[PDB]
Amino acid sequence: YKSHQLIKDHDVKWVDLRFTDTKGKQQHVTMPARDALDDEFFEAGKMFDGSSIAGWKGIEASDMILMPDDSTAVLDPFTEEPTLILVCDIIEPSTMQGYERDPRNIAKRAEEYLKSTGIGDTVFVGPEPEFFIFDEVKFKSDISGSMFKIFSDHEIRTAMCNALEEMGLVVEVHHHEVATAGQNEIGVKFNTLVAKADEVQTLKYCVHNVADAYGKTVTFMPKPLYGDNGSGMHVHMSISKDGKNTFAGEGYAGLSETALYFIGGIIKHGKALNGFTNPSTNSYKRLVPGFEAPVMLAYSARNRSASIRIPYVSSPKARRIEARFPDPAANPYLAFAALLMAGLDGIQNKIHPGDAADKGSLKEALEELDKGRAFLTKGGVFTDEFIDAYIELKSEEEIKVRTFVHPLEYDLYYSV
Amino acid sequence: YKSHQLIKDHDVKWVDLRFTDTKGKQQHVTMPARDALDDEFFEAGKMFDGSSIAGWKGIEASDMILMPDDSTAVLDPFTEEPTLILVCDIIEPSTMQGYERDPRNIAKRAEEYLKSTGIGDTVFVGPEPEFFIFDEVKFKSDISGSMFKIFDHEIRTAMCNALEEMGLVVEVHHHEVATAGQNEIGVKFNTLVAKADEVQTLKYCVHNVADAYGKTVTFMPKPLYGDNGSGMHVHMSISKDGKNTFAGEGYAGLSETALYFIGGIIKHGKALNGFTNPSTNSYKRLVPGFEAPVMLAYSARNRSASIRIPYVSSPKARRIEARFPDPAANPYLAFAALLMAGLDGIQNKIHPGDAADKGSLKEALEELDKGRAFLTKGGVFTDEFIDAYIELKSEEEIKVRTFVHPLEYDLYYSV
Amino acid sequence: YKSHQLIKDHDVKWVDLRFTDTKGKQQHVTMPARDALDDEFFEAGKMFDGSSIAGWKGIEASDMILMPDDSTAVLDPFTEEPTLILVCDIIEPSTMQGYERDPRNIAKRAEEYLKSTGIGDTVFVGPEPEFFIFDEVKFKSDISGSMFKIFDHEIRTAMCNALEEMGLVVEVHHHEVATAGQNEIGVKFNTLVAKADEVQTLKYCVHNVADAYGKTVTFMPKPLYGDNGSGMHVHMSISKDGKNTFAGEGYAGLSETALYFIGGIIKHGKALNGFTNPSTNSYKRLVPGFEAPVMLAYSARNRSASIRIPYVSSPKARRIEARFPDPAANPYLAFAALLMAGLDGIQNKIHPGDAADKGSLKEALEELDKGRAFLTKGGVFTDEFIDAYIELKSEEEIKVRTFVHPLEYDLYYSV
Repeated sequence: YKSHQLIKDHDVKWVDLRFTDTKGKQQHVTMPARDALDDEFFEAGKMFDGSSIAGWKGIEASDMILMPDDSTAVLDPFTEEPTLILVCDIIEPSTMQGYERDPRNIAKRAEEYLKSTGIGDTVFVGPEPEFFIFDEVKFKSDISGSMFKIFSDHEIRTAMCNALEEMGLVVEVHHHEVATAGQNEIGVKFNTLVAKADEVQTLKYCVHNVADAYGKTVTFMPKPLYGDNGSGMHVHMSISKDGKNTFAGEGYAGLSETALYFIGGIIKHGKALNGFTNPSTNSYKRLVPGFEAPVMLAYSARNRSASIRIPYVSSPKARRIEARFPDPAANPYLAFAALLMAGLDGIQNKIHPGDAADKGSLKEALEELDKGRAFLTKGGVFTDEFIDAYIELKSEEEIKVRTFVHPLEYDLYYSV
Repeated sequence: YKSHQLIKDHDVKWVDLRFTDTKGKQQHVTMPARDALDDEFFEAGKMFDGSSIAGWKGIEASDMILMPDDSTAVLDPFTEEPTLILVCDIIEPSTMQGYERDPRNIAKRAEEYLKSTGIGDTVFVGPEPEFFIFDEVKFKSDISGSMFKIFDHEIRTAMCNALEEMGLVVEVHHHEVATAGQNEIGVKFNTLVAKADEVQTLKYCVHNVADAYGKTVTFMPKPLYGDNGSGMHVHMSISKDGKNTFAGEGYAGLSETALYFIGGIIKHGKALNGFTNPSTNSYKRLVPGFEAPVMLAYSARNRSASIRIPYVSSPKARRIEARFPDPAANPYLAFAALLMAGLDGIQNKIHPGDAADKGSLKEALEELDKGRAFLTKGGVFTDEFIDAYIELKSEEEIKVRTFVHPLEYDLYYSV
Repeated sequence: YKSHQLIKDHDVKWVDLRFTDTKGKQQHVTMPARDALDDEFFEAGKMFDGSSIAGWKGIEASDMILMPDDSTAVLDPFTEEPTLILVCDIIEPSTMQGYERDPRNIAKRAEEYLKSTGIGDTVFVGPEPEFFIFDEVKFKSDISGSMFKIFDHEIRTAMCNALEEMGLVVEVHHHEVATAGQNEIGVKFNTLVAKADEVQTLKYCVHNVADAYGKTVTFMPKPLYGDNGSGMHVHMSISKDGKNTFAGEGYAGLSETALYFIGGIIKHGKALNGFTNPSTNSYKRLVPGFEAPVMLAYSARNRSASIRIPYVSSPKARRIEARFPDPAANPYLAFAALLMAGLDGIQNKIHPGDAADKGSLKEALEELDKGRAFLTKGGVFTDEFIDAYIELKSEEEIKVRTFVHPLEYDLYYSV
């Protein structure tokens, strides 16, 4: 196991286990390093009680065990004292199986389903999340009024890149001022589904910590400012079978019929996917015309308004599909799994996407998903027991947002 | 003796002797280390006068001797000068036995009673205390008005370091699992008396470190109205010659002995609140709508039950979990009362019934007054001590019930 | 109708209709006097919607009418414009009868029942309320804390003048009898319903005058911990055809009818607390060592008895004094309950026993729940009304009980 070498070499004192909840926050728990030396730590896990977490309320979650994944062990740079970071999974103490409501388990099941189907052997995915940097921000809500206010450089970007390197990510490019003041994006090398999903969390954590250390503030929300561009997360994806780029082929822009069926499935299930790729009321402020955001539910190689793009590449080895609509708020595991299952359904049904294009709301998306749930449960990757609770959470948030009264209403109607 | 060795190694100057009173506060005294070098110190104790203490008022307390327990000797981390720390018991100068009103003596007598009964050889118990951390707190009471007002790996790791230095075995450090400012620290379980001493030391260490960092820390069962309270789950089991007597076959692998234990605890539960929840604040926590238990029953899955059986990998780890106790309870007395209720259940083979599936301080005191029968069983408790304890606890109930509160002004001032 | 002549004499502009809710607060509405001139105003009342009021949340209360009582017409002293004040009763539009939950209707029904039973003819009642005067008061309750703080002939004469102008008959004015800030004004006795209305008018007058002079006045039973509370002594008597039926030969010159009345009151005292002490604050007053009574007995000299026989110079003035009630009680319901208890005592000839010589709101409510019998007797009270009242008071008690108070911080914060 990899953890033993690090512990012995750097006399680590504390071990920090981490895991993502349903909403996407990375909860963590600390313990001394004494009990991590024996292999029993990796052979039996540690006791845990997750009943208090939002998506896991119920009797079932009253007793659980955390199982570390030694593949992800690293050392913490920020802590003044040596500390070993590990990711973990949730295992049901009764059945020794991955918990139904665990997004990481769902992603692993999706990978296993693809492997069993045999259409390909692995899947490569790379996201491109943007973010915003500000000097100060305030917000408050109360039964007597609501307010939000915003107050607004190689050094900070270099520090961010250094921190990411020290984590162990392969940075490729850093952008700034590309579209509007305060917006930034850091490129990173692609990877397999689960590993990339894990890496996104580390990216967010390190960005937040560095921005705080420098006295600024950083936000990933889809649209913080009304009159400016939104923050997107494009997703590049491809499937590999024994080293062959299954998508690479002869046709429109060199896509194979397999890739075209993938696109067709994505198009067919696009409306339902918004429940996972845009799980916030803010997303649909971004998704509007007159801006860089995509509008038409179509695929293209040149049209900027299409939601699916075929990037140009020098070699067939690099042929990939690009989805534009997702947002940083989306949970990585669930978003990637939903996209993969939609594509696989399209491939299996050989749904022709049609001619290449040339020349909503959260409530609506949830309603569409509730009835379109058929394909997600295919193969036992997703389950209705989980989909229902997810829908309840998002519906509660939507109701809360919708019922409130907003300041613009006073301007529009107070005098009438 | 361990103390001789420690003093010789670290040229200690001062010795601190500590003991818990009836209310649950660690009183202590200090001496120069020069006198402790004589074995006569451990063979004869030191003169003491405890008549001033709340629960010991009377003729007897005017003359007592403190007997140190060398097994607990440790070194103080905080004191600038080297200091030794020891726990002590209270012995009557007339007849060399523990004073009737000493909770540690009561716990030791409970252990002896279990050993003599022979149902088992030893008992293992592990509590899970919980606490809140705040930045600033104010409160005041007077005839003219009353007021109260309330206002991060580094600090948690500092607490863990302090506990390790004092000699405990930390296992995990939770953080804001349920609500902001709530924390808990797991610790390796042990026997009854040792675990009680460990709980005392844990409280002392947490308070000292939180003060040193400029914060404040409290163990009150429910400091805030709108948030969850602070409980203390208690896991326990009985061992006989290395055999987990509770381990067996049946519901969740429980033995009939364990089931009778549950039945006894269920029967005597109402009386136990006088020891496990000895504060008016406890019954603010014990209400519906929160994580606190509500129904007096046992179940392995239903979290609303007051007794639970956590899953374990091996029968060797079979234990029983009680939910209702609170941090305010005196460790010695609470553990002794729970053990006695379980032992009575076993003795009378009281069947607990089907597993569940799908009050006030004055009331608790009244119930205890009538249910005192089992506690005095075997002579571990005495009616004299029970009466003194009930009388002492009555004052706080009366004072709280008779005082006027600000909410009343809001509700009735304009009427 | 007296309203016509009053309006013609003083060119009144507005008429203010007033009524009382279940909790005892006086709600009111206003309208132009132009409308009230025609008799149809008195014949048909005016449409009203009481659905929002606490005790009348039932669906039926969504459509009601107000019947003004010409007997209560008066002119408002305070208003700059001429204003005419009237009291009103709640009538069910469908049945043209008094609404089941109107305290004034309940009192009228009790009077009618007494008259029909033939035991007597009329009841004379004199209450003796008290109040406290302060310079300033502040109070606040929030998730983050709680707080409450408290900080001569002119004013007393002004209050007397205001009462006289509104038409009451002042008798005596006591100030600082035993403690600073406590005052009482005596007023002539009268019949039940009229006296009940007079009490509301007196409260309104006192509040308005205190506000005008810039101080604050409260009727709450117990505002300060270390000082005597405020209570309502109720003198009561029954007259039949001009004869004081209570006068007679016996202990302190009472008749057997009066003795049976007292016996009934003593027997049903526990249930009466639900109406004579409907506030948690009252049970802070009801404690030993202060002005409040303790023993549930009757005596002519023992001050601790809850029932007293005042010494009088003539049989005509023979009366019974009840000491336990408090100002927070709703006058209509309190008087009706006392009358019903006394009537039951007389009807069952319950002997009170020898004269004495030489709880909580929860308990009171649960006891009233069982004591429905003697109240529902005669049909004056209704089980639906009793259930709604108990629901309101229980909700209030729960709110008060399930809360944290500053005294708890001083007691248990470090524990």
